[PDB]
Amino acid sequence: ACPPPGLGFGGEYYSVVDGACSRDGSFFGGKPVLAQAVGYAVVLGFGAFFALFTSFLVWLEKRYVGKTGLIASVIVSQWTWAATILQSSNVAWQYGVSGPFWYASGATIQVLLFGVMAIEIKRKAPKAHTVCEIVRARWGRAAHAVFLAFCLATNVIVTAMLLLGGSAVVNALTAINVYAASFLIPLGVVVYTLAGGLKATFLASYIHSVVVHVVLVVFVFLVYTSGNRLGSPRVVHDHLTAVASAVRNCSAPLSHPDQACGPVHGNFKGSYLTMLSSGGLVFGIINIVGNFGTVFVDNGYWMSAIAARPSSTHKGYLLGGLVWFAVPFSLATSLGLGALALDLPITAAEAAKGLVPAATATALMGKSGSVLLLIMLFMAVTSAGSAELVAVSSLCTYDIYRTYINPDATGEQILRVSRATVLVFGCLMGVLAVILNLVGVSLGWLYLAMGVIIGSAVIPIALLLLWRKANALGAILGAVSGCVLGVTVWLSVAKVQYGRVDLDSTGRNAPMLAGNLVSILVGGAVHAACSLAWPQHYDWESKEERLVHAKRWIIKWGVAFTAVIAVVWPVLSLPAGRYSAGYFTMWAVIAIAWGTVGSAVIIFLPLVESWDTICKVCEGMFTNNAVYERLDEMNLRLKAIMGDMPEAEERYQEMQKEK
Amino acid sequence: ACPPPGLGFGGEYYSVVDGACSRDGSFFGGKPVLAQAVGYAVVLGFGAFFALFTSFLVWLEKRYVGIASVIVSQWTWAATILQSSNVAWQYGVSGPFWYASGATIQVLLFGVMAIEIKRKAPKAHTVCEIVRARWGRAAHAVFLAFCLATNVIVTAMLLLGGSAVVNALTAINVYAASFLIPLGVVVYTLAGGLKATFLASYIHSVVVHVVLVVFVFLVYTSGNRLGSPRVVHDHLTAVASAVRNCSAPLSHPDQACGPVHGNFKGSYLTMLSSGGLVFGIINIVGNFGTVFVDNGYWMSAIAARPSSTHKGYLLGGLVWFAVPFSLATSLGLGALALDLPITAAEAAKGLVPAATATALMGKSGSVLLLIMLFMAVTSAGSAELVAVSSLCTYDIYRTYINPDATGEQILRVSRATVLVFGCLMGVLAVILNLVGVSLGWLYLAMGVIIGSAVIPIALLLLWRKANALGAILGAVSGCVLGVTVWLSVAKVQYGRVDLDSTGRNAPMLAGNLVSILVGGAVHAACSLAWPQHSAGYFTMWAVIAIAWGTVGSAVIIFLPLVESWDTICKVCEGMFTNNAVYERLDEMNLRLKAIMGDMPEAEERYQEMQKEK
Repeated sequence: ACPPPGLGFGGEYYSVVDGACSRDGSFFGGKPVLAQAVGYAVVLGFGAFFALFTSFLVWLEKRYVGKTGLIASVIVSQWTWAATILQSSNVAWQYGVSGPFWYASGATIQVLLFGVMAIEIKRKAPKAHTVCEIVRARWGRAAHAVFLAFCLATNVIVTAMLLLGGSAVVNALTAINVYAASFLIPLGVVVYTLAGGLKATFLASYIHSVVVHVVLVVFVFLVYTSGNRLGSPRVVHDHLTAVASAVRNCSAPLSHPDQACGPVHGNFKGSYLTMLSSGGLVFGIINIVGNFGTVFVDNGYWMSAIAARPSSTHKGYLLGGLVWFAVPFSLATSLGLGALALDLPITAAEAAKGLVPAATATALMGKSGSVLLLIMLFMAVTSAGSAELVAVSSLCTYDIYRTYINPDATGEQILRVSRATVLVFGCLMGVLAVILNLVGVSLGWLYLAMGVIIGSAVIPIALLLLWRKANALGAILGAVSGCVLGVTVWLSVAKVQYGRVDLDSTGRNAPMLAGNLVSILVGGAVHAACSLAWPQHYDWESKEERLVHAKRWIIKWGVAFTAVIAVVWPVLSLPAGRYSAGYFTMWAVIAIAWGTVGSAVIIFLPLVESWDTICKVCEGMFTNNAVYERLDEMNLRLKAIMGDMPEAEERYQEMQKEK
Repeated sequence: ACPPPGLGFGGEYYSVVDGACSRDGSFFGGKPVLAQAVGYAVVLGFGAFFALFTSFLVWLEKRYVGIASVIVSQWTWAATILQSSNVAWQYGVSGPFWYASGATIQVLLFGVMAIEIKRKAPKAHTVCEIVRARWGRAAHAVFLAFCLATNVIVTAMLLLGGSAVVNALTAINVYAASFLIPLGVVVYTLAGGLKATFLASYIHSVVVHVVLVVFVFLVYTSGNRLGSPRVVHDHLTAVASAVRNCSAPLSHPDQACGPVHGNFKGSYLTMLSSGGLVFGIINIVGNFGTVFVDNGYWMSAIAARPSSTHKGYLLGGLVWFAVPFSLATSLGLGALALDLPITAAEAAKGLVPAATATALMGKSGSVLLLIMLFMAVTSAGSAELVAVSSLCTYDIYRTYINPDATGEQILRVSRATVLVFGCLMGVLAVILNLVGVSLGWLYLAMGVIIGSAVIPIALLLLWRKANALGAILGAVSGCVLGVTVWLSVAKVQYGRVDLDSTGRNAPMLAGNLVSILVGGAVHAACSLAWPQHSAGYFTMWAVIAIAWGTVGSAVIIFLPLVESWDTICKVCEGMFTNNAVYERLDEMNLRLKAIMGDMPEAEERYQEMQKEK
């Protein structure tokens, strides 16, 4: 009997050789699950396929036709990319229930912050088109290359993250060359971003939201409610308290030292259910800082804020954070600590590239749901990778070509410059994800190492539009007194704590907490010092009564779902220890309810707010009412010409009554 | 299954009956592979299927509306699919390079021919008219007879190759599949209204080039059975290696096993090969005859439009240089590298590309090959019938039977000739079927009967002196002496004269060269007398073959679409939208507005009617 007592869950992964039936060495090192043909269709024929459908809908709603419920969809479409499905489900594997809660407790605050800066941009700089323009203007000439460099480095980092995770899963599921599946990703995205327009559209975001939010409910209901394997979330409690049980022995070849076994280190008493994880709050602050270099440096978020009117949509985006909270909670608790319950043979190196969801999906459903994950992730990568190409293209066409090459540029000269920039950046990004694959850098290592490179530019940019002193000398003297002084400490703490300096030691948990806290607390502390000595006293020159109301509903009610969700809830949940069978069964119901009162507003509210358009389009796709109205309106004209002319009236009457 | 040592890929091919650890007699040894019903629906139901679809597509163009592909339609017939991957099988890699050596020569010669035929006399409709125009009246029965003989030979080749494949794959009767193909073909050439439309050529090229890539990707890259330039390489060196287990029981002396004469040390990768070289000169001799003595190309050049025509010449020449290489190399190296029994006589009939299609991928493969051949057989046979009709009605009726020609008699005689010739060649393709001879013998005999008078035709349109007596003397002398040499060299040095005893390399090359050179020299002499005035190499080969394939079926399949995007967008509108109704309803509304205005009272009294609504 190879399955030892107390573990009858996973038997398909225990094979017997020469006795003792050594545990499997990995999960995806075996034969491919799906055919190699489908991977080629998904990599190449997905961005193009999602473009002609969008243009078809545009043609329909333009041919026949000519509010605080749809902005909640563009918020989700913007905030979701290939680190909510993958990275949120890795920290759940590593630590437990503290993973998929701290991920959503730091990535939602940045939703609330977005909107305060949207107000300060419609009444302080409504003619920017970028973020460096509200920086050249102001500050000087030297303060236009440091911030341009940081803004472009952020785009590079996010694109590298979305390519390194979109290929490491298609390789595992379809057995394609990870180098061949890496260069081909930034061609479908380029096809999509050049086929259907070039800017953001309120219709594509809705489709992205509905696809993601349907796959979400499928997975959550399969894991918890409907299922003959792991449904009825009482089995999960026993399953994952058996793995952490101290009676289980994990030594010799029963469990390799790179997998999940025995008690978990850093928690209280040893459990995947406690909220007392030291591997918790450490992925707290680190994440929070990381979710400031994306909403305050990346030009995509600024462009989204500019392209949205806040006069009547100041309330909508607060609904874009309370529905997006279910995306990394209902998915990283179902496909997260659902791989722990079934005792999968997942390796730490395999979990760092974003392969935990690809294991639970291929185990619970096999060939019938390993396709759903690909569709979800590749809608999330083709809708977020197309937001970074536009950002860098708009940045280059407005900050290096139209202001340092030829100011006398016509409206036709800058229309192919942008297209060429998109194409060249897409090709160059495919010649960075092949090198990054052969050095061994994964999505997990790069996600945490984002607040050290970028993060010295968060406070200087934030104070650019809040309080009107903003000393120019110090914004560039704090961005370079930050980043380098951050990397120095991050590699020095890693220097004398493990010995050598490499990928496995510089990014464990300790060096990267010291880097993300010294690269943002210095860039903003030394800048404030120079700002109190030579205040420039900017005059903000180089309906107001309605707009001042905007910074009262998002700042007073703004802090009502940032402390209830992140401050009082954890401290109230602390006095629970290991979750009892009746207490975890409430946590699961909260997780399900957030996703059902979740993906039932974004799918239906925009439909009922635009019913007068979907009715008009059908009135014309099927019926022929237009022909009838024209024939009526030209019949009445003959009636008019005939009314005053009396001789023809009698003749027509007799010609008609003889029919 | 008994595998000999060193042959793991050699599986069920080696039999185990009474032990006898040896291969079977033939791949197609009397075991049906395809359903017998599909073959009847392909032989008959395909000629009358590509015609009504073309008429549909052309009817749409005339209801809503009001050059590099023509170099493929007349060439991809049953000579480059059914024999290129026969010389590839017989001599390895050197074959599908010497075979596609006249591919460029053909297209350049045809370009020169067109640019000269427009400039000298742009109203001929035949070459049998110009032959009287320049030379004497008596030089007319010669260059009519040779043209008819060439047409007969090419029709026979395209019928004897398409019957064997359907006899093998579908198990249709070999005699009942030889009298029915030139019935679907004649149905097609009558339903299409004769003529040479450009719409059919594009669809032909599209189907050929979509089947090509499907077959190539199954061999080199996307293959779970055979793929990559190294699995093919080590199978190639394993099939022909120093160790030779196949002497008495294994691989009967007419199969493929053991080093072959010619190729250096029996290596199926070199170029120094007598067999590869001889089918060089012979292929060139044949291609000169099928372009100068044939009449299909003379008629095809009448369409002209020289600039785009020569652009198409170059582009389609590159494309149809690519296509032979890719398909022939793929199928021949699949048949060689993979253990597969082919009789020495079963390759000459053109079944080698049929064996690698039903084994590499199977059932779904076979039908593809079938259509890929049966789209290419009812596209050159119809051209040949149209050519012979145009050559006979304009040359025996218009000038000999009745000098007068009403506009309706021409169509009478044209369709009469097509109908008679489409059936009279079904009995010459069934009488030659039970008497031995297959595609291999005709493809080499074509250079003896034809090509006796090929230089005379070249000098008629191009060279000033061009005496009339030289043409007749050269033609008769070349023909008679070529026949004598062909039937004499097979007696001495080879013993008896038989069907297979005359179709070797030296006896046919001798006949071809004697047929050409003496005729050319005699014509010139009389005209001057009376001037009336390893692993890396194969990897590079595979890479460049795929490169030709990609610079192949990607410039004639998509470029015409973007070139004519306006027309393909105008028809689609006319189709799923009713913009046509609005375009005139609004105009009537504007006219009614025009009549009003000049009438004061009606203008106001009409308004309250709208206000009522």
